Amino acid sequence: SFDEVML
Amino acid sequence: SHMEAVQNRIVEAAERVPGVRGVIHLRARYVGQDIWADMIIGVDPENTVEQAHEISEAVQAAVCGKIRRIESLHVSAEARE
Amino acid sequence: SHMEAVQNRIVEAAERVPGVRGVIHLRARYVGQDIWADMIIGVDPENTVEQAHEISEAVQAAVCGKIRRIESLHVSAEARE
Amino acid sequence: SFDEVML
Repeated sequence: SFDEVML
Repeated sequence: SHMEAVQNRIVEAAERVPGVRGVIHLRARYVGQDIWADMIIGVDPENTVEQAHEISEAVQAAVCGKIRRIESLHVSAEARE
Repeated sequence: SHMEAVQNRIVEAAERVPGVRGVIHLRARYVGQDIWADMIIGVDPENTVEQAHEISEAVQAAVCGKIRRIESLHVSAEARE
Repeated sequence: SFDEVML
């Protein structure tokens, strides 16, 4: 996901 | 790392948009050869919420316009000065 | 190929310099992770040779300023229109 | 060289 990408 | 060069371009593109008082925060990541990024810009505390939204959308268009590998960019605004 | 993206940036940077009437020619190559490029710009045939030299130098500075991987850039000018 | 680079 986007939030998951942001790590 | 070639990510630093991309981050510089994002910051410099955002900073040329009227009403941007600096980039408060920027996180960028690669998803394959695309960039996904999340940014916070500073704005005049006395701007309206609607104006801050407009400046945000302007940054989104400008940054995406200049840096073609960006496929997702979220911009939010916070008061600065 | 990521060279196309760099070539677009060079062309667009040159074209924003006052007195540039298009990029006539551009050849770019990698030397390691640096770019070496040779460009011909169009200018007003009625400009002086000295003015064309000034516009060339302006392009060189602008393009190198925007595209940090460029380590050698030659710019020459030819009449256009 | 530069001219040689230009291929």
